[PDB]
Amino acid sequence: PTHLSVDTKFKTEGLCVDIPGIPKDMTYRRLISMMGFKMNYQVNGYPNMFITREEAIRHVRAWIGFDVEGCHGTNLPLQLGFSTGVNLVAVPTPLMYKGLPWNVVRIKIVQMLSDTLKNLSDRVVFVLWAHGFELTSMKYFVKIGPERTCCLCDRRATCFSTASDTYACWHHSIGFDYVYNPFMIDVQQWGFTGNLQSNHDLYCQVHGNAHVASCDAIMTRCLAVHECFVKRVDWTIEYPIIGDELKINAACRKVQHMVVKAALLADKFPVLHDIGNPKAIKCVPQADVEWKFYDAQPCSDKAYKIEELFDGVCLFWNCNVDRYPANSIVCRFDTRVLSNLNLPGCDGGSLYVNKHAFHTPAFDKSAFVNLKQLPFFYYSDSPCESHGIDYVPLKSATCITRCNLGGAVCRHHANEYRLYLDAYNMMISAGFSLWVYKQFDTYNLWNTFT
Ligand SMILES: Cc1cccc(Nc2ncnc3c2cnn3C)c1
Ligand SMILES: [Zn+2]
Ligand SMILES: [Zn+2]
Ligand SMILES: [Zn+2]
Repeated sequence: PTHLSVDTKFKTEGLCVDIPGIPKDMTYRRLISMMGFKMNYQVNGYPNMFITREEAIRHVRAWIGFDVEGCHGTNLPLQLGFSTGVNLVAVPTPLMYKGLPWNVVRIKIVQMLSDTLKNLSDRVVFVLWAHGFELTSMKYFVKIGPERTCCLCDRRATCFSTASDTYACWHHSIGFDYVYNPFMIDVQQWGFTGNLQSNHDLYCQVHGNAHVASCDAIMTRCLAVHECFVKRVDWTIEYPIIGDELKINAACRKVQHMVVKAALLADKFPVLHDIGNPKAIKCVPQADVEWKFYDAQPCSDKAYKIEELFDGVCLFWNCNVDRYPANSIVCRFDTRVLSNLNLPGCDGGSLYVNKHAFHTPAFDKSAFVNLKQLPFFYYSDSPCESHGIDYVPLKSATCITRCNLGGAVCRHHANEYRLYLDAYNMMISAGFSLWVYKQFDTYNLWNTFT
C-alpha cells in the first residue's frame, strides 16, 4: 500500500447541499469522473488525484488550503479562496479581487501557486473541507495526465500552457495557464462532527471567519496542521533539503558550544541542568561542571509550564517553556520568522521544517522576563597560530581572544571570528533567538587569559 486506491470509498455527506441527490456509495474513481477528469487506465506516476494522510504529511510544504464559495455554478459567480489569503471571483460569462472569466482567473492561480511553492515543494496539495463547488471548479484550472518533466529543467512538471502546448515546474511557469497533476485531500474524510469553524476553533483563536473563501481555506489548512503535527507527532519522517538546513544546523551546534562554554567560564557554575532532547550530548565535553540531563520532547501544542516540568545554571536549547527561570541559557525559535523552512501553523504557532517537522508554540516575549537578550561575542582560548583565504586586519571589541587582549587580533582568530559571525547571523536569521541570565558579562572572560 503506497498510494490511495481509487476504489477507496469517499463519504459524500459533506457534498450533498451543493450536490443534492449525490450517491452515498461513492469511490474516488467515480468522484474523479464526476469532477470531469478521465484517468484512461494510466500507469504513469499519477494513480489518483487524492492522496493518503501519510502522503499529505510527507508533502506538508505543498499544502495550500482551498475553498470555493458559490458567491450567488454554470449561472453564478464563484469566490475562490486560498490559504495564501487570496480571493478570486470567477464569472462564467484578505485580498479581494473583482469578477473575471476563467481564462484569466486560471493565469492568476498558476502565478500565485508558482510564486508560493517554487522554493518549498515539487508539487501542490490542495487541502479541502469539501462541500462540492471546489471539486466541480477544478476542471476550469486543472489538467491531468502522465507524470512529466519541465521543458526548461529536470524538475517534475506542475503547470501546463495551452498557448505553447508545453509543461513547466513552479520556477519556469511564467505565462502558463493550467495547474498540471495537482494533489488534493479532503479533511472532512478524517471523521469530524460539525462544521469547519467549530472544529478549527476548538484548537485555534488566531484565525477568524470573516465569511470569505480565503478564511475557510486558512482554517482548513490550520485544522489539517493541528491534526497531523500538533495532536499527532511523527519524528521518523524525513524532509528534503530545500535551503540552508545544513548550514543552520551546523551554526546551531557552534553557537551552542560557544555560549555554554563562555557562561561556564564567566560564572563557574558547579552544576548545569540540560533540559530537553532525550538524545542530547554534552555540548562542552571538556567543562569541569556536573552535567545533569532531563528529558523533554519538543512541545508541539502549548509551551511547557515550568511548574509541571521538574542552583547552578539551566540550559533550555529549544525546550520551549512558558517562563524561564532566572538562572538560564536559552535558545527559543521565533515562530514569526519569514523563511522557506517556517510554514504557518496552528494558534499562532509555526511549522518549522528542517530535516524533521516541528510544530512550535507561538513566540511569547513574556517567557523571557527573568532574562536578557544574549549579545553577540566570539570567545577563544586556542593558540594564536595561522596553519594552512586573503586578509584585512580585524578590529572588534567582541573578539574575546589573547591576541585582542594584547592589542592586535592574529590572522587565525580573525578568520575564526568572521566564520563564527557568519554562523551566528545564519542561525539568527533562520529565526532562533538567544537569551541569558542577567549577570552574564563577557568582561569576565578576559581574565581566563592570565
Ligand atoms: C527540546 C527538543 C527535543 C528534541 C529535539 C529538539 N530539536 C529541535 N531542533 C531544532 N528546532 C527545534 C527543535 C525543537 N523545536 N524547534 C523549533 C528539541
Ligand atoms: Zn523547470
Ligand atoms: Zn487556525
Ligand atoms: Zn589570536
